[PDB]
Amino acid sequence: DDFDFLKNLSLEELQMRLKALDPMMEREIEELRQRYTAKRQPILDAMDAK
Amino acid sequence: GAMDDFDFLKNLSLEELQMRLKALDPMMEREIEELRQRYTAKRQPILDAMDAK
Repeated sequence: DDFDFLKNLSLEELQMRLKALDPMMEREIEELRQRYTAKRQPILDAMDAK
Repeated sequence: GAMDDFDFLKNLSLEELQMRLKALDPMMEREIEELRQRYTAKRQPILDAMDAK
């Protein structure tokens, strides 16, 4: 925040910026899921290895 | 890394491995919830700018 800059921008530009946050968030969420896949697989494998 | 992690896990009991497994998803979801809140905050100055026109 950042408002002091954003307030000077057109509505179209603000619309574009707000929209850009969605795929950005989704990328972060996917990376998080992938991080947990890396934790989950070896636990499952360890269980199946006994 | 991955090899050291598997080496560690293979020495745990089945009971502790199952506990660790079931703990993963709730933990993941906590992190995702916190993430979504952070983005709510990121949107706010843009939302306010739109509304200050």
